[PDB]
Amino acid sequence: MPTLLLTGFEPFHTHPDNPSAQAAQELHGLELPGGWGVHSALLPVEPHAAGAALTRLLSEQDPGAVLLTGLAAGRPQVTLERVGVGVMDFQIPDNAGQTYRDQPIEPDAPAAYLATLPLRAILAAWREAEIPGDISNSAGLYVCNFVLYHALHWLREHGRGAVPCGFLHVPANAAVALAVPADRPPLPYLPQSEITRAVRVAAEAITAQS
Amino acid sequence: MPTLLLTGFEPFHTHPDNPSAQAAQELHGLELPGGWGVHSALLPVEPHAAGAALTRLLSEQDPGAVLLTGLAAGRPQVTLERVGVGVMDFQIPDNAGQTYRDQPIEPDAPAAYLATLPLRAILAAWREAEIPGDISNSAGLYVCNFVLYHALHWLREHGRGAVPCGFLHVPANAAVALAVPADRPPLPYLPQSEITRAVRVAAEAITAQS
Amino acid sequence: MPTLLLTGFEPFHTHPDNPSAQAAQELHGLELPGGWGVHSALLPVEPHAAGAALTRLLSEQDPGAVLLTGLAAGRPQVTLERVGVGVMDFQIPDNAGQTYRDQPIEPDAPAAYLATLPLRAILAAWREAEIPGDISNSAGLYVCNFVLYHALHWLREHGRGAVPCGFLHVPANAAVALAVPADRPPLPYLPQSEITRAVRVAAEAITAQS
Amino acid sequence: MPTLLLTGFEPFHTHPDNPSAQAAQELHGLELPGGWGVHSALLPVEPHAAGAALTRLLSEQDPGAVLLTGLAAGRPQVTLERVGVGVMDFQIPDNAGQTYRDQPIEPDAPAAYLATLPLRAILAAWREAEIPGDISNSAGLYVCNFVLYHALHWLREHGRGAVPCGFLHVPANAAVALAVPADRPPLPYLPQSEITRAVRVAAEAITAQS
Repeated sequence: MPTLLLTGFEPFHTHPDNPSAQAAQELHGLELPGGWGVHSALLPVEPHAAGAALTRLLSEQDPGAVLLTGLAAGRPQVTLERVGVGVMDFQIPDNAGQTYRDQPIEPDAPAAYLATLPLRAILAAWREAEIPGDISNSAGLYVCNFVLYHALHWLREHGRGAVPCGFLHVPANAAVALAVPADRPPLPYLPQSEITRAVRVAAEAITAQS
Repeated sequence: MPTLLLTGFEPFHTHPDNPSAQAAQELHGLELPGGWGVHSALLPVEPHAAGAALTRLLSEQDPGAVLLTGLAAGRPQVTLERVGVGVMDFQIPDNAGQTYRDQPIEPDAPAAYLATLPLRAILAAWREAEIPGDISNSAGLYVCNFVLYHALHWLREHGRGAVPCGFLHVPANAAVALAVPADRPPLPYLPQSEITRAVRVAAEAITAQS
Repeated sequence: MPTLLLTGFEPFHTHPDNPSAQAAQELHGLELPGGWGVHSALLPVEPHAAGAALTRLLSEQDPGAVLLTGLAAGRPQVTLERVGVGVMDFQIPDNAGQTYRDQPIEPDAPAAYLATLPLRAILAAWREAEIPGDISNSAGLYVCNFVLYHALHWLREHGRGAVPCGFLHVPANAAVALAVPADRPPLPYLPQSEITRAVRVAAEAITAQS
Repeated sequence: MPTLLLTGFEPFHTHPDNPSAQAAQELHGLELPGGWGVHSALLPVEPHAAGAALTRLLSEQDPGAVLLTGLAAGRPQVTLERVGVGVMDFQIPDNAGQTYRDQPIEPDAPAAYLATLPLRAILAAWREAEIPGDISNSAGLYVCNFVLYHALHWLREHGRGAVPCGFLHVPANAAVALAVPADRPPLPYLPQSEITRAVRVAAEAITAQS
């Protein structure tokens, strides 16, 4: 019965693909040690619909741990977000064409929530699997940071602050790098098999700790 | 009688110079339009002594606004920190040779404080002065972030949450860039005169807004 | 009578300004030690017209040294080009809207020409003036590299291979950095006064050596 | 009977591994469609021994095409070098602890040689295989560039200028990225399987064109 909720995002901006969606799709139903199972879902790149869908998932799936994933095109290695900040500030439109500027996510809620995943255990599991990675201390202020803040806040407000919950940003895959215009700098990337394996290793470390 | 407290840091790591120290030194005593005066101080690159020195400054000077500055070697343009995070995590030792790993700054305090400077007013004043700049959403977790969190927390706990307070990270100056080893990538830099002028423009925008 | 020919380029692409043009304009007529004078000219960002104009300048001005300058938006520090390659390969159109792909500049001419400026003397003069800088080993294959190859070839073919000749790429100035779209990474930049001073220091080192 | 000579380099600097060595080792003896076979060798990261070993290989194997490979720690994607420059200028010591400063490789030889591989055919084959990549216009001036210049010069001087010959720089693999010190910026990297596959695809495109 213990469920790890794994989310990814749909493609956005000029990206034809989203490696976080591909990773979540491949890992859905994965049996992890200790009776744990992965339940995957895809979130839209739009904060209002994504929050609504994530609230339903958190309520209906009642997960023992939450691993939110997303694309960070430009980063060379998988990273774990240390903190979700309660602000929406979009450098590019979301998939509804909307932008927010210095917008508080919630009136009268914390300025931030620290991720509650076992960060150092994941890093060590990654290194053990020969996967380079690190902790990131800003998730941006786009939809990825939004769902990290949204999940941590919902969990805390429903007395489930003990449920380990965090964010895993993944590099571009080959498809994302190949779609970059010729006049722009080339992107660091990883084969999707590498990205999916990093998300799997992280999922396995989370449930082993929990 | 209204005082803008302006701080910089001493040199650290392999840096022979700190442009934030040079800027604070040059701007000390600057008369600003609203009857405001700059009061400058230099902080050590060590969290305990820096916090102790900053508390004394906040207490003794009772400033109408607080502008903390520091070096961000590698950034190309002046930036304003949006958020101070209540964690110390040092990638390099401080000037006492100490490191911290995932250390909370304060038990039973907020995970973060948002800066209360007029961020968009400063950006606009910078642009008017032909200075490129932006908002940063992570100050790191070294001593610069520490004093941002510390100042915002002290102000809040002493009923002075309304005092605008934030952090301005500055690029390397020429001296910092010239000291980079020949095998390492070259640093973006600005002449100290450009750095100091950006700090001045920001201070002027802060007090104009009050 | 000894003349240092100093060239810059007009604005191109999305750049409103070109710091190499501003530097050449400010330094025109500068008297250097040993009877040397700077003669400046502005070249169009189009290889056919630029080569024609540079040939006329080389023929008519009969310079004792040639310092070609241009913008390298993205580089943090002034650099000296070590080599001009005999190929035109444009990642962006020139100012006539033209592109070239793997195009040899000259049939049956050298694959490249090494710059003949006193590279290490300039670097040392820069460091003496507290200016960070280095040698670059690719000028790109756009119009800047083209005029470097064109000048070195013309000089060699007219028995003037001994005339020191090279290329100085300069960072963005403030105007170039300010015009970058908000969704793109920020550019390293230098105040124009810093750029112009670096070109001046280089010009002074060249003629002092010659 | 037609032989593609494939070379890689031993580990150097602080790198525990060299993905170019791993790729050449795995691909040795590969049968290619046109009756072509890969012959692999590993070169030392030292110009004199590397040149001596490469001359012997060019002489003894008499290859129909030459693919030189090496590590470019920091680049995000495989690249093809357009040009080898006749200069040694080492930012780090070679494996004998030696450095060169502005050193011509050969007196009375061309300043550079353009690579004679079918560059656009390789790029297209890479893209078909979903591998991001590009042409590079500087190989550096370390030992990789040296062997590119050396091979192109030897071939030309022995009447074998028609033999397609060039350089393929590869990103860090996981092992190289994992060995980066914690205080330094993280490296873009690729799994060795991705690197080796890119080298294979390039070799296949070279021999398909002949």
